[PDB]
Amino acid sequence: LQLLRNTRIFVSTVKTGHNKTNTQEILVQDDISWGQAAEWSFSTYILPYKDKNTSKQIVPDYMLWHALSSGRAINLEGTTGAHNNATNFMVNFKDNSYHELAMLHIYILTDKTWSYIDSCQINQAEVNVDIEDIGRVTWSGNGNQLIPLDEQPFDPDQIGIDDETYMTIQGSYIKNKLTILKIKDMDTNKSYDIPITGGTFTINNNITYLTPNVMSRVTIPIGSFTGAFELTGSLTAYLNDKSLGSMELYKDLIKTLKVVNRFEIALVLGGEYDDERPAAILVAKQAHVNIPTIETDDVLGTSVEFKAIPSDLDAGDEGYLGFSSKYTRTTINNLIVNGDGATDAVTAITVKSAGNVTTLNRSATLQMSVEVTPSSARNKEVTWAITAGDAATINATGLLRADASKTGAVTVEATAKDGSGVKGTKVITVTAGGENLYFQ
Amino acid sequence: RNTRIFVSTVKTGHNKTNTQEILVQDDISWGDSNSTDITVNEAEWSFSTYILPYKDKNTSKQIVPDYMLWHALSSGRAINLEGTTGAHNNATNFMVNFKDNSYHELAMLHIYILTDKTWSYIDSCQINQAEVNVDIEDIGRVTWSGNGNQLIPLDEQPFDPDQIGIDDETYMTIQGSYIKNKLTILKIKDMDTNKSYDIPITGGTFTINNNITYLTPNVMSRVTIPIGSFTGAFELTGSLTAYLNDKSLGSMELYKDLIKTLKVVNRFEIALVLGGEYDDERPAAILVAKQAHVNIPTIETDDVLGTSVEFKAIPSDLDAGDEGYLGFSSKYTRTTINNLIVNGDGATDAVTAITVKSAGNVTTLNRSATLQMSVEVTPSSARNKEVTWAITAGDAATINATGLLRADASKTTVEATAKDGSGVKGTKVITV
Ligand SMILES: [Cl-]
Ligand SMILES: [Cl-]
Ligand SMILES: [Cl-]
Ligand SMILES: [Cl-]
Ligand SMILES: [Cl-]
Repeated sequence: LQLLRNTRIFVSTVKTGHNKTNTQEILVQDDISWGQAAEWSFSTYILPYKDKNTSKQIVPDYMLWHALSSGRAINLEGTTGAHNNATNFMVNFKDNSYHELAMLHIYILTDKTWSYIDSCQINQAEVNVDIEDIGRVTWSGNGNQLIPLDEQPFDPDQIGIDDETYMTIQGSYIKNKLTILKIKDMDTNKSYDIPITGGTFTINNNITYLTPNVMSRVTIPIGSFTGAFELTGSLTAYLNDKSLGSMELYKDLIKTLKVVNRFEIALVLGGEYDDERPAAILVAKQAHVNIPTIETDDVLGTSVEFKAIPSDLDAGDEGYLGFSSKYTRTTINNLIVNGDGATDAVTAITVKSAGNVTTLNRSATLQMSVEVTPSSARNKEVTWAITAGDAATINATGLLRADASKTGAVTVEATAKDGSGVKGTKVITVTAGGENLYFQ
Repeated sequence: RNTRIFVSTVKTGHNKTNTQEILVQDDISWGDSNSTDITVNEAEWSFSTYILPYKDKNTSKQIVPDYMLWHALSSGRAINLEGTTGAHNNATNFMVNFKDNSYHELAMLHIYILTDKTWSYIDSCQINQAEVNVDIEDIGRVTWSGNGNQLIPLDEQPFDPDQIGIDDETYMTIQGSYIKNKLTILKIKDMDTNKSYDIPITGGTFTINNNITYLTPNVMSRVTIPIGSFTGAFELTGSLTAYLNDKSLGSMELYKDLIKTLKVVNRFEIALVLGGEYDDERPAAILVAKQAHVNIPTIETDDVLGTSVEFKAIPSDLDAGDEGYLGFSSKYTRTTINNLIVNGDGATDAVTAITVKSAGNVTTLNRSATLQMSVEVTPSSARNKEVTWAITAGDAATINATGLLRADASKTTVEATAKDGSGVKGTKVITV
């Protein structure tokens, strides 16, 4: 028996001196449970919008995203935890190696009565990717204790969401009923866009609470400790020739999965388009992906299980998130490549030769160069290789040297150094040359 | 929490006939899920259960452990499982129809709540709505929503919950009664053409809504108003997601023919079969709507994500209460599902084949001579074996209401169609 009451939830980093910097209202759904270590749970939606004061992309529950991801104090202008800019609101786990993550106090106003949960830790965020309910997040955690309050700890109307912001938030839902699991083998650069109809992904901190009231002579400086950071997903896809685009894509994906288990993935809630639209993205640069029944095409769709893995034990790079009300294919690609929608990734490389010559005599040298698109790209540097032929070699600085005796076509390849995997090529043919050579 | 919910038609004299335990899935809210509106302006409950059909030990009849909710949703009369309306059953299936729902107030229930050794009850409840889940991974979940007059705490137990409630033997039977086959089929049929299609459903819901309006209480009437609420328009609708392509239906012919029929046909006889249909006895829950409006707008456009299917069941006439009906069983087959669709009961045999006969087996009717035509209807157990008579691809023959056949003036095939509603036909070719 759950009595449904008019409830308002607020989270704070403080117990006194509450203001709009350290406290925020949380727009919880009808499913909200708490009791008594105290345990709590509630849901919200990923609702990205333009903050009026800063003009930056934000979510109305950013303090929860921060507390899930970091042990430091909030700094939206930084590069870790919850952080943002005019292109997107971001979250990363690079600053999560702490016994205790950033502490929150959950204030509950219900039927003119106040209470609060003192000293909370956000253990888990489960994100829904069901096409009919995209971006629902179920938050769960614990608190040291639930305490009734005799009066208002602060003015909820002042501290809470104002009418103007509430209306903006209500129009910020990810409404496009589509999710795409983008999967890329970084060794071959083979990519696939898998439509997702069902499932969830979970960010779990595996927190262990210490049994309180166990008398210690010297106070134990933590009330709990984080466990292994786990970023996983259990999805359902509609995988076949039609859904991927062609029978060759589908056959190539089956071939790839037989020999490749590690991929760079991106789960795009709301899909990706060339015009500015809302989306929430989860990126895992090195994920273990399992699609066992790929060759079985059935009405239940196909199971896709993933486990994001860090590069090193405590790198905190298992994955990261990006949310915006105005994402595009371009800024989603930026997020996937660089970790930020605002940081331009390389999109195209045109290889050029000195004088636009397509031939080169034996023993001569030819300087190659690149025209990298877009010019706003963060890192425009390239690596140089010969991918076809043997009549020339190339320097690390793109100086092509024709062999002194060999002849033939060579394919010069420039590859982006920024993680995009973008390549550009030029064919140069080494020619014999008119030099009057003689037998000595 | 360890909450136990019971529903009853009475406030005293509780027994196993008038009271039953309800196996609620996860809490009963009391604020919730589209309940009643309140007229003459100057409370809501909600919980979920599963459709769990099983054989009752005492009667050997098919039943569900929440039959009193199905009865209260569908009827204003007292419960009578041996009847033909509301919640009713037999050895083949548990059924629900809406033929006895033309009442201001439907059958009242009292919801008793035992939670942490503390009792309370919601006095005088109306079931406004039942929303049934057709998601392949959670088939047959029902979300019930309604209103009551007030929630009242109780100082002592109103009855012994262990005697009134579900016993260990029945509980175990119920726990093995889930519709486990992850498949749903929306069977649609154009009754004019007899063209039928089995559309696989992967998601959605159907809703049975009573549109109840509660009267604002504590309103001074000189003569007491004898109702506290009134039912509105009975609405049976669904919003589904179908897997509709060349391979899902069975062939590209079927898919192309379904697109054709939808462009010119809006009204169909539909059956939503939760759990699928097979030739061996298996559990299933079926919703039938004999006169439904069906809309699949993106049938062509959609290729492989999912196709929206919206339907609205419509009665045959005013106050008929025949918008649709339900049938549940732990042992349904395609044969007894077909009986439910045709006759409203899995136990009532529908016609499956008709062989057209003559006086003997004579085909030599040459000119202006009378010949009595007859039928051999299969199965012999069919309830209604009556047939209508017509002339299909006929040159100069005449047919009456009975089986009499004659061709006048030496001018130079006969078809029997079941009255039953099955649409089964049989023919015979005559010489002339
Ligand atoms: Cl800090
Ligand atoms: Cl972090
Ligand atoms: Cl936390
Ligand atoms: Cl040249
Ligand atoms: Cl030369």
